[PDB]
Amino acid sequence: STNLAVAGSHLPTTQVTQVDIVEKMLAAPTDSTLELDGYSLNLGDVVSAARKGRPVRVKDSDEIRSKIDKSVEFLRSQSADTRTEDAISLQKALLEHQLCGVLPSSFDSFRLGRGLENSLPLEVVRGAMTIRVNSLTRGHSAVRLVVLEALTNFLNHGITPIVPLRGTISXDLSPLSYIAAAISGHPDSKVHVVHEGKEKILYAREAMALFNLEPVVLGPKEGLGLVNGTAVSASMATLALHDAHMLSLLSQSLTAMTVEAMVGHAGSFHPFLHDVTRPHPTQIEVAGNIRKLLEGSRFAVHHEDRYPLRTSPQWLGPLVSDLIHAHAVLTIEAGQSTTDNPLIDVENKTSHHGGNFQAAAVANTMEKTRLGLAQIGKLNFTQLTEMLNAGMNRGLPSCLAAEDPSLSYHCKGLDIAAAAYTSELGHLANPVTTHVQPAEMANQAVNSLALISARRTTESNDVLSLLLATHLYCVLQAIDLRAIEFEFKKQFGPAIVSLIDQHFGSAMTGSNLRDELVEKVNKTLAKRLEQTNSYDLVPRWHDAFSFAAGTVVEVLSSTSLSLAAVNAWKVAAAESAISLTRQVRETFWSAASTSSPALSYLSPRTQILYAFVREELGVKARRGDVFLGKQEVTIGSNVSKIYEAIKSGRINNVLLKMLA
Amino acid sequence: STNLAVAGTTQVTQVDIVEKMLAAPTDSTLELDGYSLNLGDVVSAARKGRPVRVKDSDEIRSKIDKSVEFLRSQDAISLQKALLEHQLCGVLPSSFDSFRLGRGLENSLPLEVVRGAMTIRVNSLTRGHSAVRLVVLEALTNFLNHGITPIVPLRGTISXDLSPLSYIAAAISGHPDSKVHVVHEGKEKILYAREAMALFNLEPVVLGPKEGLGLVNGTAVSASMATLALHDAHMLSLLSQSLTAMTVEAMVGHAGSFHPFLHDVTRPHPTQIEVAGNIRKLLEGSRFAVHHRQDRYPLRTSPQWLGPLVSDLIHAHAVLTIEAGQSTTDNPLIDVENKTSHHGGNFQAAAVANTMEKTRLGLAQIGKLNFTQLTEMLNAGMNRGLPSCLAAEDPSLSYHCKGLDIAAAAYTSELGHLANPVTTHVQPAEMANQAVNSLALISARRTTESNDVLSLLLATHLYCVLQAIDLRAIEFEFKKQFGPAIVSLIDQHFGSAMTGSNLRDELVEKVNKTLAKRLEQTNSYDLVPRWHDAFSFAAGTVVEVLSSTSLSLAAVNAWKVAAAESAISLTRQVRETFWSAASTSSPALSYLSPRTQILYAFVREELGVKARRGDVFLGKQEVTIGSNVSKIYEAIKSGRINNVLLKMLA
Amino acid sequence: STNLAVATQVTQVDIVEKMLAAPTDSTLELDGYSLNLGDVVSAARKGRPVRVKDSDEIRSKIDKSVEFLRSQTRTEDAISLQKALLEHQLCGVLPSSFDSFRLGRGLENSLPLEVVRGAMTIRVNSLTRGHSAVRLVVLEALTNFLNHGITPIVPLRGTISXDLSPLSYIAAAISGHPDSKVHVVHEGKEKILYAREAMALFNLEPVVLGPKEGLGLVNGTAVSASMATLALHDAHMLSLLSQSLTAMTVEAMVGHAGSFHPFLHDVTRPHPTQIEVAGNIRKLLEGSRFAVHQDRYPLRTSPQWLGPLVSDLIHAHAVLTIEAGQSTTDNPLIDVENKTSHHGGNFQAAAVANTMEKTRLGLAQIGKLNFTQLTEMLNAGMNRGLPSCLAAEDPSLSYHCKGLDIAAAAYTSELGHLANPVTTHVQPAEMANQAVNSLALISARRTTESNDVLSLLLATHLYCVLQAIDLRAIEFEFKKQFGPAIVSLIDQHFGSAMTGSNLRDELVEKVNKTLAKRLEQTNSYDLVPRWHDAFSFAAGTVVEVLSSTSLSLAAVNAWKVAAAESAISLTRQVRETFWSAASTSSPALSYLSPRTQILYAFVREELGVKARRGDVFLGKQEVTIGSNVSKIYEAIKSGRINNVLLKMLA
Repeated sequence: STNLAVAGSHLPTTQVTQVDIVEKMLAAPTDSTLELDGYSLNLGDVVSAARKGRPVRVKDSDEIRSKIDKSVEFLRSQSADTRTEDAISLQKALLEHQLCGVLPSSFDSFRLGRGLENSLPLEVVRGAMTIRVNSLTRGHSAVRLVVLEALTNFLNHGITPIVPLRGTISXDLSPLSYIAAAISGHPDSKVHVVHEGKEKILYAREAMALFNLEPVVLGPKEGLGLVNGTAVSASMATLALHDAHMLSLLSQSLTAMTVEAMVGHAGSFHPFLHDVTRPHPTQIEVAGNIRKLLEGSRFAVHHEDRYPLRTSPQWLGPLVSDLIHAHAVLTIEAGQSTTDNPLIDVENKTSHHGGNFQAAAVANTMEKTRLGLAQIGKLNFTQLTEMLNAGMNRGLPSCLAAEDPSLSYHCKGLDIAAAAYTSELGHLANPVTTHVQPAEMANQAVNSLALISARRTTESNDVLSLLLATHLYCVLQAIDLRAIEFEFKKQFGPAIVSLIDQHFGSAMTGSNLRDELVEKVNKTLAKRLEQTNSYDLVPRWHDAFSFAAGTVVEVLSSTSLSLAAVNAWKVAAAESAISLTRQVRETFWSAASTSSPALSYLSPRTQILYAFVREELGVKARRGDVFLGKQEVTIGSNVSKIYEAIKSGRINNVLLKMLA
Repeated sequence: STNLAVAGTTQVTQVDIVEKMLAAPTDSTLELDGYSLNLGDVVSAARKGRPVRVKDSDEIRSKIDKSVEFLRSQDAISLQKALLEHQLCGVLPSSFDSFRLGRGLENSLPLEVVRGAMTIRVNSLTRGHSAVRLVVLEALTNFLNHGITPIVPLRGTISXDLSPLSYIAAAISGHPDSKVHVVHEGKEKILYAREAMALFNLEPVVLGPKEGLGLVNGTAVSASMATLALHDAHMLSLLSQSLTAMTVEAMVGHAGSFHPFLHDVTRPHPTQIEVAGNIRKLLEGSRFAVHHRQDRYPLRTSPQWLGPLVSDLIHAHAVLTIEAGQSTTDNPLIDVENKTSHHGGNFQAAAVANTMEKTRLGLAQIGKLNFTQLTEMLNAGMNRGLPSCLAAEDPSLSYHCKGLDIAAAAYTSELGHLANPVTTHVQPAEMANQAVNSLALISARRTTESNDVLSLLLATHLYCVLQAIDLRAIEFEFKKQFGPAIVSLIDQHFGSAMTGSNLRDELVEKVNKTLAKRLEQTNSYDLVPRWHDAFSFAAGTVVEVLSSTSLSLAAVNAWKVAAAESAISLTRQVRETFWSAASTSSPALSYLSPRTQILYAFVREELGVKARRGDVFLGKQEVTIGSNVSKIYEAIKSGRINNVLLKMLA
Repeated sequence: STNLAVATQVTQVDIVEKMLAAPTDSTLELDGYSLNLGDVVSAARKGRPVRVKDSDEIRSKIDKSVEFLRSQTRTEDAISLQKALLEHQLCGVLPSSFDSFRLGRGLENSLPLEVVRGAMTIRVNSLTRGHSAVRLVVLEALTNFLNHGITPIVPLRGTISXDLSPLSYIAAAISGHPDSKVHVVHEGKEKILYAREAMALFNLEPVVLGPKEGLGLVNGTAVSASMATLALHDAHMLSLLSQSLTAMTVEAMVGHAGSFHPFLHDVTRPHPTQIEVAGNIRKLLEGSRFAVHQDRYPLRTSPQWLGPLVSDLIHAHAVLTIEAGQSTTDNPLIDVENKTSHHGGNFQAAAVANTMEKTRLGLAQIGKLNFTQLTEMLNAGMNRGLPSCLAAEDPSLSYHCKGLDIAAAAYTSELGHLANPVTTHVQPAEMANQAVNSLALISARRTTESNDVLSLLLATHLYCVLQAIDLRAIEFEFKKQFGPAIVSLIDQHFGSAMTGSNLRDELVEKVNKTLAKRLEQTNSYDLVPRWHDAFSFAAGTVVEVLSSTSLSLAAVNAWKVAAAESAISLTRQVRETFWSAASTSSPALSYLSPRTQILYAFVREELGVKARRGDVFLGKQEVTIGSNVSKIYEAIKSGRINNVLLKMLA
């Protein structure tokens, strides 16, 4: 509660990092019971309850039952018969106009893989029910414990009411009214449940009778004290932030891995450039994470780069600071705030009329986050597009094609997809909150529009997941293609000297030319090879040594070698390179993923992810159909596997393990 | 082709365009000739299953062969397989263990969009510019005609639309990983392309040289979804105009706002004239709308507000018929007659992206107009005397459309944020080789979402107006009996004291103006408190006009009470006869114009959604308001309401 | 540093107080770490003298960084690169001559003078950290320009905030480039002279950039940081004015000061800034005789609507002080102590653009909140009894603020459009080397415009709330005398017939009740009709309570006329005594809170903007409403209101 790791912070501060936060959340129990006491519920708890079917229950303690009883009792003392009679009517009337959202009318509209689009996702409504119960135990609304238990029972038995997707402007009555109608056994209330194997959608009553549950009878003001609030938009916002954090960390990881695949400089993350010269807390934090992932990497340079890599800390820094600030707002909103009205000050016999149902706080976190998500997207997109450009990837094959670029364009299609996702992310990033309409006959002239904003941010998390799944896929192919490059240099460096000595030397004897010749031939070779990375193997190498031969003509200018002698060497050298490269390739494709040469150069940290995608998810480097003479499983089928691992959360632990 | 009602100026209206479109056959086969296909046809083939095939005529077959031969006379199969290899990179679901109840195929493209895509694709390849053999075109029409639809990724195209079109070209060639959707013996299933071609005795095509590039090349996927989206945008535009007409009715507004002098004569913008005309036409005969004070902007500036959106919709139609029915968006293209190949950029779908951009803004504009009409009508202080939240009984325990008012606002907010342009977010795709790309498909998808959202909003507005006109009918049925009762009770209690004087007509005149003056700002009180309030004020004016009389305060008070009790009594009875008659003999049909009556019947009869009496009053929780609005929403998304709208405006 | 008030614990008021405490006389000494946002504003806008703090540690590490460079036709090839890197950066557009300078126009394509003075200050500050390797004689060149009032004329556009271009126009100026022009005031009368000319006038010597001096000098983001600071500064003022207007509106609306009670914030929704806002407003309302110690969202949800913005601003303050006061945004950067140079990206102004994006959005929300507060107050149907358009005389010939309500709407719409993000429009700059750029200056400019559009809105609100407060004061004075007059007239007309009954008390309670009930729906009538209408209705209840008395209809009518004529008579009287008194002795002073009275006085006395009686009523056309709103606006833009605000809230 006062740990900073479980509660983010406002203002920069170097006392709490995003990983500290992500660690806490992922440490939330899934088996143990979640006990709501109205003040200690944190975001990890909400996620665990909403997505990991964790058991929840109001904390067993008299203090809680006491305040809940003293509040009910207060709004009991306020003919007395008629004002109870009209109280019930007034709730019937509230539930009546509130149950007005659209949802499918039957099952004759449910096609395969379709059907519930206009329905709020199930995890969101479970998240809402958990937050609702938590705030009701504060004794500020005057609703009986047996009602809170009606909710906890639905939660523990897997009963999730079906609520409409649109309709609230987040001052979230309608959504909550559906929840209310479900536990009260409204006749037209349908819910979702998993009955011995398969999942169905029965009426409220019909589903409780399946578990021995009794619809609960409301009572005066018990209805207004239950639908009131903003638990639905807080729930979806929590889930979205949660995923946003993961995308953020996956982005920093992807940046380090891209540094390696690019043989970039780990020097742009040196603490002098951040901790000392531009002390923005999160910039320091981001620089530190990437600097940590790079330690021990034999792929990146450490001491003797384009913006997408060089300016990454100062580019993600501001986004992370906004996410940490959002996290401090959302914990206070989802675990300590009563968003109802009126609010009862029992120990003062008073009722306060205010506006804590105005979810601008939560709408605010979703606006920033959605924009931050577009920024992460631009960054990773540009890092990827540069890595796929042969004129910039510092020597990698044309489109990361393992074999001849003539009949292989491997990632070309993904370069276009990555541009399509980024574009979409941009349009999603415009603000929602500037489109506020004068609702309810001008009584609600200002409204937060939080749930709508959360929905948009949730879609951004989705598109960013496609973009980062595509980036991870590509950066992994690249790393293998570099590993193969390094295995080829290790042997060709010498082969160049052996040939130089074999063909010449006899003519260089007594001259002091062999060192000048070995150094100049290497330089012109590397100079030309850089802008030739899109040539087929055979022509690529005959081209390189043809330019090398031009150097020989100059340094050996006073020798007695014949043009035939040089051309002979040129042919031998190219033949050599060509053969040597085809052998190292076969060696790579013969080795199993567990013994990938790439493992010999990747830092200890980034190796963890390499393995996870190559071994656990079973996505392997692609050789190329036109080479294998067979059409293997599509690129898309493989990206989709990385994508599902992101959306499923399976990747979260491997991220945390490589940054801890 | 030359008909302005089939190919998008006062020489053609949106009604004409919609009429041609809804008149497309869904039974007879559609013969693709490469220059005749219109927007109606595409929809019919995409959504209605209407059979398609390339028009057998030799002239066509000749051009197709002469194109293919031209290429033969300038490895080849290796490049095609290389092309499909990198294009099959979209995200889809791994298996069927992620398919929960009602979910599953979200990252997949809608089946109707793909069928339309194959239809435009084929039509385009019959011009003999691509050089792809007829057998291939038929591989496509077969799939269509047998209900085979390839499962393609929803995202991954910047609409320069190779990726999706590569999923279609991998399905008719039986790619090993290609999946497709098909209805087999009642139920639906998704099985590998070869597995589905077997069950229909179909042969997986073998792509020859450059046939791969000729196939997967162009903007058929975007033009397809864009066409479906425009179609649905037209309907919403006409439904909005209808809602306007009905709203003016439930408001007892002026039909004079749509007089020809205000449009055809003073501000000659074609579509403004057009919209004013449509409404003036739906209002002819109405006893609700005044013919011969003031009306607010949502109704009075309606024509000059929708006019511009309409002109852009019409203009979008001209652009999309040319793009979907008379354009080959491939590259390279072959001249054949001049044995020349050309290199251009017809795959740059900027034309379709533009229609989708302005359409989406127009949909936001419509949403704002109808939302302001609705919210005004639900506002006690502005709805000209209609009951508080459109509650049939006492407003103290019934808030009928209060929630719906908030939902209208939510839908209108959503539409605003959707209206931002998508095309200003172009990225430097493919090593800066595609520095400028259209983003047409993405734009079309956003516009499709607006249509859906505007549909929720319009289904809500319609649910409300119907309830409003029924409430107004009641009021009318009441005034018919209470006008005389007032004069009767006035002659009973008074008149004996007015005898010989000239103040009876002055009294009746001032007591009617006092009531009307008060009843208008009291439409939120419960019945008995309301009437006693109304006559207590009226009592004040009698004290004045009968000032020289010899009446006693007890006398006037006795009249006031009697009058109020008579109003409460009458009102109760009129209400009771309304709920006793079947919607078929609703008093509303005696005041509704003959055209707006059509839509009234459709909803109350065919859809079966009736006026709501209450829930506290009936002592029973009936089908939720949401259940009824959803039925309307479904009638709109299904197209069922289209003919109804056409009958009204035609 | 370590104070928060300068960087829950710290509030916006604390922050604003520190900034306004910045010395505008005392020389501001730059040491590379102490510079704060208040300091920057003082140097940039108040002409405060600047100078590098004399210190051996400061000039030591500067010298040590220059000589580390020197140690590495090669001598002049270092100066040639400098002149080349200056040749291409001097590429923005400005007027080619003073022939295009019309009256009031001329420098639109130019960067604002205060923005460029702030940039030189921030630039000098970061150079004193010995990370760039720029001789002290160069820093002194810039501080001389600052201290002698010489300000380079730089292009408004051209930077994507990686801010080379504008910065190079400054470098050319202190180096005496032949084309470089500057602005300076020469013995009264401002002029634009060539850099050289100007330096002559003050005996200044143009610097001569050595090796790496140019690269170190034009590298960085001091221009963006500068405009952003100037904008955040004004944004803090505006949000405080917003909260003051909220309290004042609560008073004009006779609202409930209960919505700002600690239990509703400090206890139930513990958001730090929400508590803070609720506190400021609660603090402004203490002692008020207008607010009550049943309220729409604009006022009731005020703390939860403003809270989140204020938290963003405070976050932006922490970011900006670190960026402008203690950040080196050059590259490369030298680590003298270790004899190294690092290649990083501290020039990527993302942190700045970030604050400008959030602020622009919050400004839009402050706007919407005050526009809704204003529009409700000008709405006769919702302003709980205030005159039609805040007209001081009959509403039939006076619409006082009907024009301002439309304008407020116009400003609010503009702010909405301005609020969209700028940073999502990044283009692949310079070949592709600058693939990601911050666009900070552009974002800061848009934010500066929002500060200006919101200043128009709040100037309009403030004016209106002040006219409403006076109008409410007169209402209270009226009720003070009218209450007794009602009862007095009741006894005079019918006590003789109430004698021996227990009717008096019920009669007085009812008449008052109906007079209030009705009078709140007629605040748009013209006095004489308004009052006869109220008592006509009252006469209706007299008929009911005194139903058993022997009163004649004439006796009751007489009463009604006498009551109406005296209400009419009283109103005119209380009005005339209001307009006769001077602003210093206004009745509003009796009811206004001791703190809000402070802003009331400032506007009515210092600015001299009095309440308006009406042109038609005074038979004369006085200065226009606009001319007065303008004085309020100029008082806001000049910062003259800042101390007034601080005085109330502190």
